[PDB]
Amino acid sequence: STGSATTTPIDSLDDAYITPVQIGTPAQTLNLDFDTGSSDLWVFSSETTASEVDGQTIYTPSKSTTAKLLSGATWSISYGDGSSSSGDVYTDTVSVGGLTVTGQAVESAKKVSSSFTEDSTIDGLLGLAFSTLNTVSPTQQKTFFDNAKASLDSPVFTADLGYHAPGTYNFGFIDTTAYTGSITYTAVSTKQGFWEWTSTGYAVGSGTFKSTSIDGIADTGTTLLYLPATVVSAYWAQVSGAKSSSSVGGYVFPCSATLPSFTFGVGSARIVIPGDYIDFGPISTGSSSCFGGIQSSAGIGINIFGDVALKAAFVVFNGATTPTLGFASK
Ligand SMILES: CCOc1cccc(C(=N)N)c1
Ligand SMILES: CCOc1cccc(C(=N)N)c1
Repeated sequence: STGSATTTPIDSLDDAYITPVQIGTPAQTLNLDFDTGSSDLWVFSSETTASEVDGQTIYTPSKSTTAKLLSGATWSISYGDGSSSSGDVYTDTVSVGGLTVTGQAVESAKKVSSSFTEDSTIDGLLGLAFSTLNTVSPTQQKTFFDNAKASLDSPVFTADLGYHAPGTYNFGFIDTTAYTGSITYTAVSTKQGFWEWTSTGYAVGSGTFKSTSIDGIADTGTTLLYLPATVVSAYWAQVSGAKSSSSVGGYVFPCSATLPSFTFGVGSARIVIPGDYIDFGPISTGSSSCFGGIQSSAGIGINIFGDVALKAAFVVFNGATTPTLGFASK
């Protein structure tokens, strides 16, 4: 089997991407935030505290003839930006882009934190990291990909995120028309539960490539590119007037600037992030200070290749017995 679904930016800055997901019978379609950095599929629901729902589409398990309470199971997750959610668990039929999993754990939110409530465009998260990170207790549950894997034509999914445009998540096949050149594959460590890999270095604009190992995660659920402070300082030094602002929480730059590209290495291959992908717009409405898309990881503890990096590539998440990642230009 295969599946293919379009993923769409939630706003004009590509702050996140939403993908329609069918849950239950008859289907209830919710727009979920596919996260390769977490491993829970959770949704706003008829169980969510009413004051914490503001415009999201909810899953109502009582209206699904295939829903079953997973008795005794609870879940609770944090996103590292201060947000979190928790609740109980059902199993139900879940389909993405024509690919159907029966008995998928659907984690129903009883509580969500404010930044969830405040974003009406995100109806929940669909985790695509390794199932060892799933938070369901006392019986850990498998991700949608883990449940689908054995049925797929090939045990892979691909992320093809658009810059200020829709893109595609495919399951079970590699669309050879969706990228240019060849795909370069690189080793993955699953020891922390992430799609963790080592970039071979970077360049800023037309500058020389610096060969240096940068361990990090391929994370569709993170908006920005978080890299070591040395690398980030080297990038922003090429933007007149850019500075790290403690009050804003990262590097900002004059909105009048033209940003240089940023290249990262995948083995001997190179992925080029155009400068425009690094512009996250005014820090507040009407400001002439703009927020940068490359930020220091110093306060996190791992480097994260978030959407800023991934949207510059066609990315293969190869879930074979020994997982690997592939990157191609597009
Ligand atoms: C406490 C949450 O910490 C992280 C770290 C890295 C990735 C993610 C994620 N969900 N994409 C979350
Ligand atoms: C790692 C993904 O972290 C997310 C994703 C989507 C939304 C939010 C939020 N704060 N409302 C956080």
